[PDB]
Amino acid sequence: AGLNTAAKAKGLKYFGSATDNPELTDSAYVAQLSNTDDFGQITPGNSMKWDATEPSQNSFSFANGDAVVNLANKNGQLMRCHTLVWHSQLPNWVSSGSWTNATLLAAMKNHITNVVTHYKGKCYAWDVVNEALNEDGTFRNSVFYQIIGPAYIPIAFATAAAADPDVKLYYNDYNIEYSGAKATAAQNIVKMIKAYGAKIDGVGLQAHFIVGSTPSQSDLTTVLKGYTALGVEVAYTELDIRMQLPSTAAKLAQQSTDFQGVAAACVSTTGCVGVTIWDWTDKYSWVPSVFQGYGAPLPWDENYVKKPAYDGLMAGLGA
Ligand SMILES: O[C@@H]1[C@@H](O)[C@H](O[C@@H]2CO[C@@H](O)[C@H](O)[C@H]2O)OC[C@H]1O
Ligand SMILES: *[C@@H]1O[C@H](CO)[C@@H](O)[C@H](O)[C@H]1NC(C)=O
Repeated sequence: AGLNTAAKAKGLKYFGSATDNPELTDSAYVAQLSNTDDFGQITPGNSMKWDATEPSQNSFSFANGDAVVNLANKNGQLMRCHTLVWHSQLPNWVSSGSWTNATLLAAMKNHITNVVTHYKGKCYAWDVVNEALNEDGTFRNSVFYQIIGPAYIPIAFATAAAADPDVKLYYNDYNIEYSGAKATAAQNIVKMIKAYGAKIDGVGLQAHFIVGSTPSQSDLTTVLKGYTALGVEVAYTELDIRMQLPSTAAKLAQQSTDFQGVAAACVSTTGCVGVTIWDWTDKYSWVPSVFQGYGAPLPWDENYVKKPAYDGLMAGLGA
């Protein structure tokens, strides 16, 4: 019947979508987001981030986060919860602080504990640390890395696990889906967390790809199995395949095969629990405001009509 039914028929836990609170007032949007044939899982695109949930130190704010959880709960959809520690979308107080390791650690741990405890039992997974790597595999020079060093990462995992020992804890990043230094460095994060003694359950592969320049099914698969070999699960967490505009029939058809390989790479890897697309309609994609001249990235168009990429996805899922 749809993406999520197809996914689950192959053994995946879900096919799902991100959304954002402003979109939840659009009734046609909400009807299709709530269609469990297509979507068994939801991620908040913004309202679980640090700026949203801890706008002043020790002053937490959950209304926007909880409204997306309430929508998933209404529909019987799973949640992925995103994200506890990331260099982007920090409030002023974190980025302007004069910190020591001790003071930043305490603020970081308190942020994780509060937000994880709040959502205890409500999330299938947390993206505990997002985008910790540079493209060469070195560590990104965030405030956390500068002040705390590499240990920020396992400490973040340990703190999340203490607060909610049942939820799957993921490391999430982009450009870790194809073979190369960054992917290798992502395997090394997995290793490092466990060497610390901290828990990590999964690797999140963002999968912000480009039409006609998408990793091949064989390399995607090699890379997924490179993670599952380590004793973790994997998921594609923010899949979108942006095209250089203008849209054409030929680019739509390439987009289909590109999405098809992603689905099929996940099916072919035991331990790939699911795919989430980064929203589901071109109308609300984040792409055009970030990647100038690119757009039309998703399986439905801006009028909420299925594109050929929907059929590519179904085909990759063996449906
Ligand atoms: O802010 C982050 C973006 O920088 C990131 O951009 C990536 C650049 O490399 C490209 O090949 C990837 O496709 C593209 O996503 O995406 C995630 C975002 O948070
Ligand atoms: C910060 O403190 C923790 C111990 O709590 C330690 O693991 C880490 O190396 C420290 N980092 C720095 C840069 O001093």
